[PDB]
Amino acid sequence: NIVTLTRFVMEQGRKARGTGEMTQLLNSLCTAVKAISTAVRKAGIAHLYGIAGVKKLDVLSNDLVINVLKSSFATCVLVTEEDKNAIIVEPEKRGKYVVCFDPLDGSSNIDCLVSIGTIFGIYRKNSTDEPSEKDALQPGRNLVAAGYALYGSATMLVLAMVNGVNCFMLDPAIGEFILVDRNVKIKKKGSIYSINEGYAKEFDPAITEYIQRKKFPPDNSAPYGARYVGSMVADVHRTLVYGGIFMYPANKKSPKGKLRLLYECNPMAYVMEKAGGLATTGKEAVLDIVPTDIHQRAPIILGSPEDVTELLEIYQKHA
Amino acid sequence: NIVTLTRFVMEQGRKARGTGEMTQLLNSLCTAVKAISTAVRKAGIAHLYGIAGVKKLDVLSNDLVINVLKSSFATCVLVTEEDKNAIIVEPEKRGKYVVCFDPLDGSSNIDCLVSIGTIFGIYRKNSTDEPSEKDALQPGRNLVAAGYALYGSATMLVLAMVNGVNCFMLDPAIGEFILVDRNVKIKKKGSIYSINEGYAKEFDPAITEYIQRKKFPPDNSAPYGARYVGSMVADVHRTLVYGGIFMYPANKKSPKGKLRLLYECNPMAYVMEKAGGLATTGKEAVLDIVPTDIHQRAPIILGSPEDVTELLEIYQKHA
Amino acid sequence: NIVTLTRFVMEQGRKARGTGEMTQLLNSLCTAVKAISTAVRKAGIAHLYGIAGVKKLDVLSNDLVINVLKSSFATCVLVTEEDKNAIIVEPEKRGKYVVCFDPLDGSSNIDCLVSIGTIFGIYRKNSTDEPSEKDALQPGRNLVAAGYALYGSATMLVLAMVNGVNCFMLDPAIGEFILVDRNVKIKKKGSIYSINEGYAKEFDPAITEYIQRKKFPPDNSAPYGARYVGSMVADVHRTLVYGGIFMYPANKKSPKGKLRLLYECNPMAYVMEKAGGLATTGKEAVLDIVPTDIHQRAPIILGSPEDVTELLEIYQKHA
Amino acid sequence: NIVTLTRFVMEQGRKARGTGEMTQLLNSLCTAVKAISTAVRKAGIAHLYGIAGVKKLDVLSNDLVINVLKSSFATCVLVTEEDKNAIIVEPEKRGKYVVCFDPLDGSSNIDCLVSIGTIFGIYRKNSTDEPSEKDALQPGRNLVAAGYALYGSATMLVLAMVNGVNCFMLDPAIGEFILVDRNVKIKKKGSIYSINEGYAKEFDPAITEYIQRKKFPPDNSAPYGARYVGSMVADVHRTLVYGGIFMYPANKKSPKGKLRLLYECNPMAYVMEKAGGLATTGKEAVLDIVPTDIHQRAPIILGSPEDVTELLEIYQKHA
Ligand SMILES: CCOc1cc2ncnc(Nc3cccc(-c4csc(CO)n4)c3)c2cc1OCC
Ligand SMILES: CCOc1cc2ncnc(Nc3cccc(-c4csc(CO)n4)c3)c2cc1OCC
Ligand SMILES: CCOc1cc2ncnc(Nc3cccc(-c4csc(CO)n4)c3)c2cc1OCC
Ligand SMILES: CCOc1cc2ncnc(Nc3cccc(-c4csc(CO)n4)c3)c2cc1OCC
Ligand SMILES: Nc1ncnc2c1ncn2[C@@H]1O[C@H](COP(=O)(O)O)[C@@H](O)[C@H]1O
Ligand SMILES: Nc1ncnc2c1ncn2[C@@H]1O[C@H](COP(=O)(O)O)[C@@H](O)[C@H]1O
Ligand SMILES: Nc1ncnc2c1ncn2[C@@H]1O[C@H](COP(=O)(O)O)[C@@H](O)[C@H]1O
Ligand SMILES: Nc1ncnc2c1ncn2[C@@H]1O[C@H](COP(=O)(O)O)[C@@H](O)[C@H]1O
Ligand SMILES: O=P(O)(O)OC[C@H]1O[C@](O)(CO)[C@@H](O)[C@@H]1O
Ligand SMILES: O=P(O)(O)OC[C@H]1O[C@](O)(CO)[C@@H](O)[C@@H]1O
Ligand SMILES: O=P(O)(O)OC[C@H]1O[C@](O)(CO)[C@@H](O)[C@@H]1O
Ligand SMILES: O=P(O)(O)OC[C@H]1O[C@](O)(CO)[C@@H](O)[C@@H]1O
Ligand SMILES: [Mn+2]
Ligand SMILES: [Mn+2]
Ligand SMILES: [Mn+2]
Ligand SMILES: [Mn+2]
Repeated sequence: NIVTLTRFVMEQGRKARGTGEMTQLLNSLCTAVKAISTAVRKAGIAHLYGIAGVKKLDVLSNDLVINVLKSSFATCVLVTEEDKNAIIVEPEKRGKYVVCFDPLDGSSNIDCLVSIGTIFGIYRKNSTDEPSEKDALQPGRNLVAAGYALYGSATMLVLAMVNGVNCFMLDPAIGEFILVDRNVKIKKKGSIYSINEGYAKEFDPAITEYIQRKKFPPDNSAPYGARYVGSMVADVHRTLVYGGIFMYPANKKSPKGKLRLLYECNPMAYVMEKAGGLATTGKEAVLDIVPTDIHQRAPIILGSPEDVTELLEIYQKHA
Repeated sequence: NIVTLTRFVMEQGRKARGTGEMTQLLNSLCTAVKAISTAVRKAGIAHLYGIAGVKKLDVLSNDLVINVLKSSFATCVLVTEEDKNAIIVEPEKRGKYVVCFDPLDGSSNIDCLVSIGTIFGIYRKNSTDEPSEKDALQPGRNLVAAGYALYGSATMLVLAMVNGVNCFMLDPAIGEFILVDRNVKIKKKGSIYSINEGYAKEFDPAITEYIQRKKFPPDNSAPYGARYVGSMVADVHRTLVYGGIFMYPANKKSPKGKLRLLYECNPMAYVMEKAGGLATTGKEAVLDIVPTDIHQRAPIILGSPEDVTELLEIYQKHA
Repeated sequence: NIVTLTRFVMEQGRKARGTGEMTQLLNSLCTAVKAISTAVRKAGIAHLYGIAGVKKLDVLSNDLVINVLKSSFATCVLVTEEDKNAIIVEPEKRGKYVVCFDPLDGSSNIDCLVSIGTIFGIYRKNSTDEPSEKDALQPGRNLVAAGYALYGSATMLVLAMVNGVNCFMLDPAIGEFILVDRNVKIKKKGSIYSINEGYAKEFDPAITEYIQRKKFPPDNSAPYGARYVGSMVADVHRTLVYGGIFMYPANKKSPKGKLRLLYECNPMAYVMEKAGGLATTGKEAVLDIVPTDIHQRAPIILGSPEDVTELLEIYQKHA
Repeated sequence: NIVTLTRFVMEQGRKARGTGEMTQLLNSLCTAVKAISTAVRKAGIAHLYGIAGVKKLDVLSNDLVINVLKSSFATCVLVTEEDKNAIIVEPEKRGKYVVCFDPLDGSSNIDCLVSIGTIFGIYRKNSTDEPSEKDALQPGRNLVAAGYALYGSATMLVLAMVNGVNCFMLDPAIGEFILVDRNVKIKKKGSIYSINEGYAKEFDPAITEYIQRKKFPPDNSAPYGARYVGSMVADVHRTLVYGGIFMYPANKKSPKGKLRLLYECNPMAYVMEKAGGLATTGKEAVLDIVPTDIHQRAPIILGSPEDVTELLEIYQKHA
């Protein structure tokens, strides 16, 4: 098209007078995403089933991300959903960026072929001391870039930076992401709510009340439709493009929520705020949480500002 | 691999002593599904965005299916979700099969990139008179073959015939569907329920009671998880592979349900029963309904037999 | 398109009242050619160079062909350029066909990326005794089908059978070979000659005289252009589509020529004669040679009939 | 792999302290090459043959190159084999580079599917006046970068810059060119000669003598093999990787040779000299010719230094 992601990032880098390190990191991430997307779509699966006479997909996707990021020479600390500790990049390959990611979000949808994706959040190292896990413990408000690749009906890379959110469709015939939605903004009010209602017995009173309103509107408006793919990248992408609200609040399993702060909640909250939406725990903005553990969890409610504000008012009412 | 769908259908045709007409119909459908899959995944999208200086996807998918089926020389009547009247195949291209299909199920999810699919049902012409719409008005029990292609994280073709259900993964590197799950059988009891709960105000008492039991099990077992992608092919495929129950019952917009009998409900009911599951409207088996309109709708409840039976027992209790 | 190779072979099998065994053999060969093509074009090469942290191409191609042919259940004896002995198919996988092939012709051009291909010849088993090498020792005149797949700028499968030659272009986006040139016939006279002139010191007097006439036409016409890719499949395909003559005559390293009779010369001679061309050793028709060794060589001159006849007349003049 | 072309060029740009303009130009060219390669391999050809119910390849390839180069914002003048005049880029899209290219070299091999390719040469604008055709008239010695993409058995991008030549294989599964041959150097002496011998009656005495030596070596060494694909990119690539010599000297058609100086001869001479080889007209170095017309032709002899020197000595002998 007129605009490839490669051209977009290179132009954004030149406008920012970057040294080329962040541009290289973003180019490396795009490469990883294409390698993951091809594996996810099962190109070459015949070679595993004996056509000429292994690693799980999530593990392979982690290896792709890690390898491609270390070889960018732009990173110093990596936090992955798959690794118990932060990965400290070798001194020879060290750059200034800290990346938190989930290489293959929705991995429990993997076997039923439901949409899955990769989520990432990028920070600039904060201190001058040896890179360590604490470099990945900055609040989401410090993000320099975040987004996700969705391996859905087609593969799309959504990238959010200071000035906004842009969506790029992967054209797998030529391995280019094409800019198709510019400076995306979410609708102020949607008509879809997204939550796993199987935890109904464990929900707090405010979530319980809010769902009841979506089904039985007190002003007699049309009830909201319900959608829950069960893969955060897919439900979040729908929320972004169509509007509405996505909820993964606390319950019994965890009064801290299920989703991970560093590489699930923070990245999606950043994309949402850059698109004009909101992302809250129900009590505080996700992006201002000060993380204390790289695998910390957090409740998250995100989406159209009027819908998220309505839920916030209910929590306030109950407080 | 060892088994391509081309080899599988050819061997099944030889074992049945077919003349080759149904084999050719099935080979043509496979070809159409690969062309659809490539368009769905947006291979070549850069050519629509000016890389070198239109039809919607559902329309394109329909043209692919119709053209490829007509050119098989195996059909006489086609019913498509997209066309108001049954298509009567020209005399020169006429064979004995009647095909009912939705070329791109889940079209409302197209723009948010969630999984979408193609659903098909194949019948043998019943009468000796000129082919007409009435040849597509057979109960699903008369199906000779049905299934779907899901364009999800990967593309899979699920084919059900008299002796059972088989799953073939499309390897897009060579354009072959590889047999990956043989003689599939659904779990007797699942732990996921799938329904759009935004219609809660319009549900009948039996659905209402059932959903409440999934959330607050009277036996104190763990509540079922909820999933609702909102694309029938995706929810039904997850139901088949992981077990559980999928529901699209009657509501206010339709006391006859929303999903179409000939090319949504019948094909999915046939796959389910061949896999050892159940498919009911809540009062009668979907496959035994004798349709009177090619675009008739029907309520549908399908999935693991213990789950569907529990819901049928509630209906019976209320009656 | 209107005609896929899958549809073409299935229709040809139905018209011949075949049992489906040769149709299945041809479908399996198509599958093998797509797997080879994808490997030749290096799809997935990044996985050999550490993107996420072996067999030569000719060997891989051979394994693909052998595995796919054995699993067709249509063959009993395979002769490959790569194996010293004929392969005798296990009794359980045995059918009636004998296949001679070069899985990756032009292997010397592999490293410089010039066009390479797969050549095949198919015979019906002749006798009632245990299949053995002798079943592959039939003159090319007994071929039931032959052709090649060229991995050139695009991949094309050329198939010759009793009634003629057809060309099918592989569309790698959907893995279908599309009929693009029907009932192909070679030009009666070309204007290109193809031979390795580095053996000029070893050529017989008739080849020497002929080449001199192409360069200095005694009738003062324009000299023929010269082309010699050095991969038989590529030179022969150009000969078929544009006309002219291809020569690999006897030399010093071999007074019997270099090219192999069973899986290079016979298949190409059969395609040529079905397209209205000629294929001679300079003294007798290639197709009428009764081989005595599966790896026997033969001199070969093939192409437009007026050109080949002019060269045969020189041989006769000298005799 | 470890090294993609995108990473390679970005690192080379940062080492050179470029502003990012040349990096962007090279990234744009890679994008064009992938779009051309997919069209050349005929992905999507089924859509031209009626699968769901035009521009020639050379024209399409020209449109891709021009469009992608103008949108790089890095060029001011473009010279293409397909356009009679130089293209002056619009002031808004103007950068400092001058690009000469043949978008699809070997287009007479197109219909027989022989290897074809794209050749390019990049110059930095020389003067401060309005960009015009004269900006493309610098001797090849001023090139900042040159190379070619070969659409052969696999697609390879060969890029030559001040410090040497590197070869990158296109992995079409992910649209990345992977570095596979680093700092390539041609053999000092080869054993292959490449020339169209159909012009034997029109060759000068030195070429005539040289060919006779390759066939009948006066010191009784083994004669050289002969190869002539008839596509300059293919014959040149073979010469680079295997060694030997490639000749397209003057004759009757033109005592100035056939190949074009600006976008055939200069680029290939630059690649050859950067790889340790030679490229001469027989009388002067190609790279030092001062061009007087954008479509000027020039004789060219190129390849292994010992072989090219031997031919130069023969020309000198004859002078
Ligand atoms: C989830 C992990 O997925 C894979 C792991 C593999 N590990 C190891 N090897 C793999 N592939 C493989 C194995 C043997 C040969 C080839 C092969 C040979 S030629 C060729 C053409 O690209 N591919 C590929 C894998 C493929 C995977 O996914 C296919 C969709
Ligand atoms: C939703 C319908 O989608 C398409 C419709 C098209 N109609 C018309 N033309 C299309 N593509 C197009 C247009 C111009 C040139 C080419 C082209 C030239 S060379 C090439 C290589 O495959 N493709 C393709 C379409 C592509 C579509 O989807 C691509 C992802
Ligand atoms: C010349 C033989 O070529 C190959 C041999 C291979 N053997 C073994 N493995 C191969 N590939 C490979 C290895 C590890 C992982 C994967 C892989 C993982 S996910 C994926 C997606 O297709 N591919 C593939 C091979 C690839 C070849 O060619 C690729 C162009
Ligand atoms: C040599 C020119 O090549 C092409 C020109 C085209 N011009 C115009 N349109 C083209 N393609 C086309 C036309 C209609 C529909 C589509 C299409 C619809 S959906 C889809 C999936 O990518 N592609 C593509 C062309 C394709 C070409 O090459 C195919 C290998
Ligand atoms: N490609 C890019 N896109 C957006 N911002 C960038 C880019 N490159 C650099 N920047 C900005 O400039 C900073 C420093 O760049 P760098 O010198 O490459 O680390 C970044 O951390 C961003 O704030
Ligand atoms: N490929 C096939 N797979 C399964 N059943 C087949 C196949 N081909 C034919 N049959 C059975 O044989 C009947 C008639 O085949 P046909 O002569 O092709 O119409 C079918 O309608 C099926 O009952
Ligand atoms: N697909 C086909 N195309 C052309 N001829 C065929 C085909 N199938 C069968 N035949 C002819 O029928 C004979 C026997 O077929 P079969 O019973 O499959 O072995 C062949 O050996 C050919 O002569
Ligand atoms: N990617 C690159 N690779 C090699 N050299 C480069 C690159 N970018 C810039 N240069 C060198 O630096 C010069 C100026 O770059 P630029 O400012 O982008 O025009 C070039 O003309 C080359 O000499
Ligand atoms: O099954 P549950 O509890 O609804 O959890 C689903 C969530 O878990 C995850 O799979 C974990 O990341 C998310 O993608 C998704 O939103
Ligand atoms: O939006 P609703 O009413 O839940 O309907 C969704 C259903 O409609 C369809 O999109 C139309 O067939 C189905 O794929 C899906 O099951
Ligand atoms: O190098 P030579 O002797 O010209 O032989 C080339 C021939 O050898 C082969 O590579 C081997 O079969 C053929 O494809 C080709 O025609
Ligand atoms: O047919 P001839 O005169 O040998 O010309 C072939 C040459 O012409 C071209 O096709 C023109 O670029 C070159 O690729 C090739 O080297
Ligand atoms: Mn995960
Ligand atoms: Mn549908
Ligand atoms: Mn061969
Ligand atoms: Mn040209």
